Amino acid sequence: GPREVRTIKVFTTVDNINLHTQVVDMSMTYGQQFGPTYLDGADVTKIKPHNSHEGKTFYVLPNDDTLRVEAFEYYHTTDPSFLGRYMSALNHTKKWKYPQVNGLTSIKWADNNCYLATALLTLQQIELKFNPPALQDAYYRARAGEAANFCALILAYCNKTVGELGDVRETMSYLFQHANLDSCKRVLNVVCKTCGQQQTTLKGVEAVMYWGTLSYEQFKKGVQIPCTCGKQATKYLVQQESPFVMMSAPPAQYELKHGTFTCASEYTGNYQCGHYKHITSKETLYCIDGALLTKSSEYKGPITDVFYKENSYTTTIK
Ligand SMILES: [Zn+2]
Repeated sequence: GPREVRTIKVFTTVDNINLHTQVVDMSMTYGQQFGPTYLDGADVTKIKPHNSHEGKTFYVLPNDDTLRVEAFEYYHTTDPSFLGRYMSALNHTKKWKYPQVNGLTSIKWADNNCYLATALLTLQQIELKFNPPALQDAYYRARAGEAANFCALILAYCNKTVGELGDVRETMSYLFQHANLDSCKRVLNVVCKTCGQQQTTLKGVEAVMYWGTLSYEQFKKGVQIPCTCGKQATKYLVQQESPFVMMSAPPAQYELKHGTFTCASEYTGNYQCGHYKHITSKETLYCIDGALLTKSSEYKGPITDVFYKENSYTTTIK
């Protein structure tokens, strides 16, 4: 008989839904045949096919027309490096633990993931619909307790790697861009005794996010901002249409009072070397810190984001 190649049968994919049958040469690396290749997040680019690999599914980079279409439609990304960064993160997040704390999926602390835990807890408490099929799929999986893919996707979408220190407000900003916030609208009015008044309408992400004040009530009453003429002007909320709002500000000692907010991010410590915790208002106040939970009737600490429920609001200010 003539000398012949040994092969096995595997599937490749970019979305784990459309599987593509491949015959691989056992004498070559996966990289030699597919380019960068991943097995449940593990980089097997330099590995030759094992007999145990037969029938398994491998993730590859979108390097042909079919895979580019499938990656673009599933992930809503134009970045060729997306699949690689996602799988590199999944290799770690699949090893994290995701305890249920107070009825929510949290993350046990690892790899400086405190900002991810507080973001994950927050996402389970505000009404959000993600546009990428990958995010909406992984999110439901996260609510059921299996958050590893959702966490690796958040890292990919935010261009962060495992172990990098993160920021909740920036994370929320990246994710909100992938959310359907089309019916979200905010109308603001800015009043200066000299220059008069000017109204502004904001839609989408800019209608739900605000930087500089934690108190939604204070935003309704009016916040002092500098105006172009050197006098402090007053900016106040005229109309809001959204299922929630997110008020953020530099970490500052702040009292959280039960029933007046949905949840909040505490940041202790110094700039870019501190620690996030999550505070949620249920029947009392719950402080979720990864796997850890404490309860209290009152809470005061260095708060940096507060989330509030909303539906429709219209000022009574003339
Ligand atoms: Zn002015």
